[PDB]
Amino acid sequence: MTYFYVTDYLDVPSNIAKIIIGPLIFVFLFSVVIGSIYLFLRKRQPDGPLEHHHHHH
Repeated sequence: MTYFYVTDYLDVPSNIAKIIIGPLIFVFLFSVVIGSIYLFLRKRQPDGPLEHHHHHH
């Protein structure tokens, strides 16, 4: 009755569909955080070496 296992190699349950997209859902959650977080990333201008480097005033 080992054939069962041998047949498991020729069958991909929906579990692969959750293990396939699931991993991405994680990446999407990471991007979503950096997104709302990015907002605060604009609450500080690049006071790098000397300012100016512009034209208008």
